[PDB]
Amino acid sequence: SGAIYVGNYRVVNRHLATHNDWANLVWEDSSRDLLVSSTTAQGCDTIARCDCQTGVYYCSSRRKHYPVSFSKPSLIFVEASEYYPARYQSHLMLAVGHSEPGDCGGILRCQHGVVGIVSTGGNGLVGFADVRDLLWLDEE
Ligand SMILES: CCNC(=O)c1cccc(NC(=O)N2CCC[C@H](C(N)=O)C2)c1
Ligand SMILES: [Zn+2]
Repeated sequence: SGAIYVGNYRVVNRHLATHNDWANLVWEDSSRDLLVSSTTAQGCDTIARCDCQTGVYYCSSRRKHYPVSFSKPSLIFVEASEYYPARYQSHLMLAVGHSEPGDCGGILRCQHGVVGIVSTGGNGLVGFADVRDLLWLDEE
């Protein structure tokens, strides 16, 4: 679990969105595994606007933050799960790191701010849904 709290937005994995998120919906995209809802309180996270390929992510199944090198956002085949059929997910970045299904939502960050959230993983792989192209998260 986990979310990004930037301005009056809450960014979560679409597959973990709550009823309150759907009832306060701003934007969602199944192909990216992202959903954004509106918040009453202002958040403290800031979004990175850069092309970093190194950063640090939070892994809840280890209670640890790990440094990682990650691929550029791209269209990656993701195996079938209880949340989606096997399909191509867009704007996904892969890295070597520990992950389990419940680690989705953990933040990936670089020197410029939040880069994305954990969205997939494998045997020693972790994948992150990028948010750096979502420029509207910085305003309204
Ligand atoms: C080969 C064994 N797999 C793992 O150890 C493992 C390790 C970490 C995660 C996963 N599951 C995973 O990526 N998703 C489940 C939730 C929905 C995600 C999506 N965005 O479509 C995809 C499997
Ligand atoms: Zn950066």
